[PDB]
Amino acid sequence: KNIIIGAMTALITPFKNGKVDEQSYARLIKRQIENGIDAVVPVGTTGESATLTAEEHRTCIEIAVETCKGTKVKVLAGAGSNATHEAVGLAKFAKEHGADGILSVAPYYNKPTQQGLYEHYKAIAQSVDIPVLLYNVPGRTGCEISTDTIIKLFRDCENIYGVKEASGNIDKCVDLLAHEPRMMLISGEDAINYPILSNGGKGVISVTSNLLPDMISALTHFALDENYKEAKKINDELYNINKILFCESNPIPIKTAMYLAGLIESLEFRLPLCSPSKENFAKIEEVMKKYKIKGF
Amino acid sequence: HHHHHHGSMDKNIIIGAMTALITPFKNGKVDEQSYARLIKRQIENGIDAVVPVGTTGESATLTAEEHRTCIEIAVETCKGTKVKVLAGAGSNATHEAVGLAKFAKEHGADGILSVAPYYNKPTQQGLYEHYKAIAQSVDIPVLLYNVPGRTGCEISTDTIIKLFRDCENIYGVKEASGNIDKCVDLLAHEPRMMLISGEDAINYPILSNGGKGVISVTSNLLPDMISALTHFALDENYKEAKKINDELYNINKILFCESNPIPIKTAMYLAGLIESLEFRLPLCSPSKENFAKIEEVMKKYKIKGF
Amino acid sequence: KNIIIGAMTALITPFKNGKVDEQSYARLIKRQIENGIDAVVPVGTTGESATLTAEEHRTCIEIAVETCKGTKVKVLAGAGSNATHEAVGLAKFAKEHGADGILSVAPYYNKPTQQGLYEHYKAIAQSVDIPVLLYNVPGRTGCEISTDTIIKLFRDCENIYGVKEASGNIDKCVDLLAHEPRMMLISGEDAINYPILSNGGKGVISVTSNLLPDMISALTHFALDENYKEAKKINDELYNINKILFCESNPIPIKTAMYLAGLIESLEFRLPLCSPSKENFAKIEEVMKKYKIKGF
Amino acid sequence: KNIIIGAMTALITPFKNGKVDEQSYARLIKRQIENGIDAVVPVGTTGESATLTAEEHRTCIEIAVETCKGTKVKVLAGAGSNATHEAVGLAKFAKEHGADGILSVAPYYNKPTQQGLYEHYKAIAQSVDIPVLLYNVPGRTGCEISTDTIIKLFRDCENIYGVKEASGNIDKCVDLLAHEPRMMLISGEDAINYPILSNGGKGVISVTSNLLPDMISALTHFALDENYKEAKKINDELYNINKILFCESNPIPIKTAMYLAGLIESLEFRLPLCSPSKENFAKIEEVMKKYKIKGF
Ligand SMILES: NCCCC[C@@](N)(CC[C@](N)(CCCCN)C(=O)O)C(=O)O
Ligand SMILES: NCCCC[C@@](N)(CC[C@](N)(CCCCN)C(=O)O)C(=O)O
Repeated sequence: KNIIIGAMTALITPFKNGKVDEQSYARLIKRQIENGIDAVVPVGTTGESATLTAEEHRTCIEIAVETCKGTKVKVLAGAGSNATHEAVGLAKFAKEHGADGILSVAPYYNKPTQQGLYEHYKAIAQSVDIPVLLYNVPGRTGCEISTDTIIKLFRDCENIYGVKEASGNIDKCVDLLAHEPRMMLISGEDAINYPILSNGGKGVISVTSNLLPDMISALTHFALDENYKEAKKINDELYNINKILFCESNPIPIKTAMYLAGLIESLEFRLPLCSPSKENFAKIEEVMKKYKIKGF
Repeated sequence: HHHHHHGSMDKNIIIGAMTALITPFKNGKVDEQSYARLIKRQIENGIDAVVPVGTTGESATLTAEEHRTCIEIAVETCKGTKVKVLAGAGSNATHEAVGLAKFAKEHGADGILSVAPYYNKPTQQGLYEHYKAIAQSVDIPVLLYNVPGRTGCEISTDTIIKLFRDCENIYGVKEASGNIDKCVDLLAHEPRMMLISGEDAINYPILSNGGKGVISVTSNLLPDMISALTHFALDENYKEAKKINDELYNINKILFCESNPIPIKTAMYLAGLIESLEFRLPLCSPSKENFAKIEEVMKKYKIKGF
Repeated sequence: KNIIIGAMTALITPFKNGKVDEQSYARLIKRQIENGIDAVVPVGTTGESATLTAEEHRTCIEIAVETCKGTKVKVLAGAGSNATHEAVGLAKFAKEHGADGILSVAPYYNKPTQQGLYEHYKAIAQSVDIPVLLYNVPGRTGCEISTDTIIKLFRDCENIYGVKEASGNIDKCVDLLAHEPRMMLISGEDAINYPILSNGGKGVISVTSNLLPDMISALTHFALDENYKEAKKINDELYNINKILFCESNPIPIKTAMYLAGLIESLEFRLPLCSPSKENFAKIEEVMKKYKIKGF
Repeated sequence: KNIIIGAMTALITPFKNGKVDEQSYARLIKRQIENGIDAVVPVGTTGESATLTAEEHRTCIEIAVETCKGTKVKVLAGAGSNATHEAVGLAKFAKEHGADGILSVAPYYNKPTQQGLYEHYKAIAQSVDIPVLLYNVPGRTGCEISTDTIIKLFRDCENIYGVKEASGNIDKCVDLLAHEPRMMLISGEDAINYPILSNGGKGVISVTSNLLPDMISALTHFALDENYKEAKKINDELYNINKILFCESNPIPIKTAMYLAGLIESLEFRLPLCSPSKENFAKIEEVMKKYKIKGF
């Protein structure tokens, strides 16, 4: 199985007067590349996929692809949808425009069954010839892709090689790798990056890496090298920032942090997302002071 | 300028018995003739409003144009009747929700249902700005829709009440949260709003506490019974409304043995009201067992034809 | 079926120098009797059953029975336990010492199965010849008596006549009365007293009635006569106090309120229960100022 | 800080004609000692603490202490209660009768506040001079000991040296050891034994070790010696039995499994606990066949 593993960053999408700041986007990706990241995930949840247009979604995948040219860094394009026909079209674009693989979030809102989830992902996997990573985040979607369903998709579909789990369920992470140790389990929750990696997980899709790419990449590579003592040391140091980056719904805190660090020019979201409370803004600023934030 | 005293300034409302319309498919396309036929069946069985392209209508898997087409069919079919059209117009992107509201307004809908943004989990402040933008975009009634099990977020009582008091067009909320405490909270602190049952099994408890209508899944199959229940309750004939609610519990529950609208479309097919049991992925046919369970609960109810 | 229904009070247990204030106990009960209450529940959750000795538990039931003699007010003695042998002994005491019935909470902590709950409650019901009201409160016990189990127990055991629900699950309350309308559904959550009664519930077991017995009494009796407009008005008026009385775990707020009203002489709990926060202490007092509190 | 760590067993309590089978109790403990176990926990949740009398509770601690005398295996006696006066009395007994330390579950059912939990545990720790391990299991108690409270108790009370966590919250376990790395985090959920140990947890209080003490022992010692690959190997191998041992509420499956393995004479519980369903009985049997069960 072709895989995409290692330290990965769920890229924020910087806005400038209600438009994608395409130049800042490429600059932010180069900063990720130059700080040891193994792959970038354009237009995921952290990238405000929901409020980007179809064309903007496609533009950011192209910017990510162009910027990682000449490096080893892969582009795991965000291509999920709660409509299978739409998710299939997004997978096909990502394949045809140079993405190395796709991240495909479990359908949100319409609550498909396990059978429907199976057919949803089978259709996506059959549409392309590049790796496909499932993404389970029941707190956001309202559904869950069961261990059995994930394992069936991994065994039945060539392209499906693992899952990004954001479910606060280390039991499930044992369950998955105990019954299908060949799959690539990817942490989708920064605070528990090390426990997932120490159980045989092979990478992270990180929010924190947007702000501290060197530390997340170092954490991941230590674990992948079975230096669990050094990996845990960074996970412990990062807990305070890992937690505060979710004091409000992601990506509200991480964008606040990127703005406070001078890495984006404006603290701009698209509704229904918004600036955090003044109190949480202040709390984010204070936590940041304990970490060394790389510039450009 | 903006002000905080809209609670008692005349609000156009859409209340009573309402149906979350299923969207029939035929060879992967919207069966538009069946759609209108189903709406006429609702009109002829005492329903007060229809909700095109909501959750039960598989809004998520319809194209933007199909979404718009079904609103137009709903509007056209309800012309000349007493039945209003509460068009599904929500989105988790505010830009998109605003455009959907504007379409519904410009194409004859009487109001819009606007579900809380799903998946991206806005804050209470974000939800406030989201609905303020929508309400300021059109001049037709806006019913908020809270269903946290599907969206991942909840519109708090405080936020709902703030929206009712701050925005002229926001007149109430459709609650699907299994939270009768919240329904007390809402109407005890802002009794002027229209609380709408979004959970068929608890239609009567919500109505008996001052709720003013239902947006029903069961009404797809049994429109006469849901409309009778609602009108009894609105007339304070709580004995007769509760009697129907209790009788409807078995079908009300089985219609969610799998994720709505999978069972209701199954039931509509078994009753001969739609010609094919067709969904759009990721939605699909139910299991055998649940198919049999739905068929078997249906045997207890008298299903009106066309 | 012999039943105990109507407006009922989960009595607080006042302490005085670490011992049960037996005179204040009787005085509080008389206050309930004189303000329209139909039954009292001695030594339930609100009475801090967990920290009373067997002798204090038994002493408090005797005080309730003695105080309601010659009145229309019944004693629904708290007699549950997570050990069936203990619950049987507790039921037998209440019967042999004049209680009109028993409330028996579902076993807490040890999480019996539905079969276990059935055998647990059958043993209790067969041990006595007085009514047995089940008590479902999953947030506290960690278990739930399913609708099927409650209905089976109601149909299989003569003396089991209903259930006190504290589960915030109005769907379940429809479920219960739609499929077994003969049972007595009792509200165990003050804020939703009216919704449960308006659906055919026949009483409440109230925390708020400790402080405002006349108001919970009028609410219940209005509703039982299908004067739903008057009952809903009191339920709506009571929401603020009904909610603040759970700003910390009951009975911490209600005992605080009883102390603030001068109805008990000490704000004394037994550990692990404790005084509320000073902030919540002030919040309870402010909510109370909006309500008409009867004296002795 | 005096500590009790390593591989520990929450001992089942076998019954014989409605009484504690005291001879089987000692033999089962002797089996644990002979398979590398570091300590035994008499009369915990798995030992049906809720339905034993005070004298049976006291008898089993004495049997545990006597049987581990002359060996290096310690006795961490179950001594919790939801009444602080009771929890102090049980702690005092355990010290006074030779236990090496006490496990004290968070008060169940009465839902103390964090302030109440602090005062509850402070009272327990001050009553004895032996180590005190907190036990957090919110699914059973209805309350949670917050990370702040655990750390505060650890820092303020000499005897409180850690916590046994049964909360399916690996985030909280990172939180605990990142902010207070000196405490002893003990796994209370067998399926996630390895992830908790690999993050710096120092032991387990196991249900599975009742049946497979050699495997749970090896798992813990592999991890404590930083052979994470071998510890993960047994954890993955043990998942099926770890999961099936909770298909019904613990200790219903483990006692069933011990009976099916011929390690106890009867499949006897105390109500409200009961035999499993025939289906789950069959499921436990089936899963067991894949594992090598040590005899006597
Ligand atoms: N990420 C780029 C496109 C965003 C589209 C959408 N906001 C909603 C997707 C949709 N299926 C659109 C249906 C249009 C009719 N309401 C949905 O709203 O569920 C999403 O995928 O979250
Ligand atoms: N209700 C009046 C007496 C209170 C008894 C007890 N505190 C403890 C009940 C008990 N079964 C006692 C077991 C003794 C061994 N720990 C329990 O704690 O589970 C409770 O039921 O909450």
